[PDB]
Amino acid sequence: MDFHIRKATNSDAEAIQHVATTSWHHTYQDLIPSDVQDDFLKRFYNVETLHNRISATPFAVLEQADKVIGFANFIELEKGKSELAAFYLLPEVTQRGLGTELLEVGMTLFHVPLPMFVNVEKGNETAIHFYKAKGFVQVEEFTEDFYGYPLETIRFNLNH
Amino acid sequence: AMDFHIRKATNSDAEAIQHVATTSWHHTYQDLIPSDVQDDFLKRFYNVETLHNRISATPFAVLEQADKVIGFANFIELEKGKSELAAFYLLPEVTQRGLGTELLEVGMTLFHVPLPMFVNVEKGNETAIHFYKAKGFVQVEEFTEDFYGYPLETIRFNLNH
Repeated sequence: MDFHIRKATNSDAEAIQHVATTSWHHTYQDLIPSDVQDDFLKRFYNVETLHNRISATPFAVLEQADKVIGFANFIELEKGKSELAAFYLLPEVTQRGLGTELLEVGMTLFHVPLPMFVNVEKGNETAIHFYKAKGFVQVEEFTEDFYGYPLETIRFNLNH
Repeated sequence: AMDFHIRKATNSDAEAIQHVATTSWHHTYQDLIPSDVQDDFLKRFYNVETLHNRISATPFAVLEQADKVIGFANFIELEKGKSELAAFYLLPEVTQRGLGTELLEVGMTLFHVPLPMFVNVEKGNETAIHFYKAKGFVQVEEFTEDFYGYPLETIRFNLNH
């Protein structure tokens, strides 16, 4: 089936909320209590906050069958460096080369500078594998206090 | 008066943030806590490596003027759509100029920080207390912190407008 990657608009807020919520509930199921996940999702992925985020910094969406199935948020950090601030696919659309397209095409659309950094929860083996497969390399590792919970995080960069 | 910027912290800012925290601590806690004890806290939470991690993982804003970081704020999540101002420091030299108001308000914008936001303040820090009350913060709790065996009378405030 054909897919398209495109710049996001404010209208995409509900779809982005859904992708993030579905992905969180699936990936964090053994890593973070549900009530904490939902608190974060309600705080950062409510529609109002998403309008502000989408307006402030570049989001790309992956769409297929007229449905947004993935999204990426790129943020410029300082001269010549950027952060992959958010990157999610629905679990149903993984392992099909689409994450690679979202990343590479999103970076083109927004002329994203390299190095680009990403924080990844150390427990998300699927995400760790993906970033390593795309050529990301570890720079730092630390434990985040996330709602009072330890979240072990690996920070990677991509520079080619 | 001069131009100033409020912006997100970067890893490079770690040394300057350490300096602001250290200068502010030594000034405001001078009659309360010995400096060697203050310095142990600063070593634990404001060493450069820990700051790199905190800057990567959590909302950190800096106030910059004449090319120097002169203040910073760190905002952390609480449950139920609440926030905490986990750190809010200005150099003693840049207080009373309207700059803390900007750091707080613009810092909140940059990171989409929701109200209510809570902050803990030492009871005898008349300057900080006046600042929070002036911005419309309201006391909601009172407690004594054990700080390396020293009592620190603390007032907890929040802002919700």
